[PDB]
Amino acid sequence: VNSFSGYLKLTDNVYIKNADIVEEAKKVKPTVVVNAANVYLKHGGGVAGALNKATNNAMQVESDDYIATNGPLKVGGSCVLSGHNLAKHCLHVVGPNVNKGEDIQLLKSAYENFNQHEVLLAPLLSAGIFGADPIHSLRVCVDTVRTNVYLAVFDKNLYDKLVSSFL
Ligand SMILES: Cc1c(C)n(Cc2ccccc2)c2ncnc(N)c12
Ligand SMILES: [Cl-]
Repeated sequence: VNSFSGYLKLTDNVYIKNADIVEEAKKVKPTVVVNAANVYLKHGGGVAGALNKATNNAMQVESDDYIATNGPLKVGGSCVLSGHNLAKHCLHVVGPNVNKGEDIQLLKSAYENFNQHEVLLAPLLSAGIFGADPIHSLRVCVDTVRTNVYLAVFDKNLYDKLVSSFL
């Protein structure tokens, strides 16, 4: 039993809700919140900009030190950093950005990072400003993630389409 509330159950391990991931994280304080990161951990917009804003830019400060030490992530890769005031940990995961021409096949590799954590609060990878089809992202999530994932979908209209079209 965990404290996530109001989710629709899609499969044995995947749950979904129309919610603002920032507000969900502030309420639940999950062990892991997933950020929709880019390889430079520049948290300018989309989910990343919103999460970073909620940390009063502490996420960006920590991320800049991470990059200065380690260099950029790989597309499809991840790193674990602090969750600041939102969660114990933040798993920064880089899905492919279609608006940069990146290979959508890398979306499966991106979701594989979730399997290193027993329970996660997450957005749909590569959705939103990353330009992928969210219906496809949900399909890849369900077919790749085996650990318990709670998906927050900001847009109510999109949430309804994801549920109604879910096979
Ligand atoms: C700011 C923000 C963004 C861009 N997205 C991704 C997204 C948005 C619209 C359609 C699809 C995906 C979020 N997802 C969850 N919570 C959030 N606060 C956000
Ligand atoms: Cl985004």
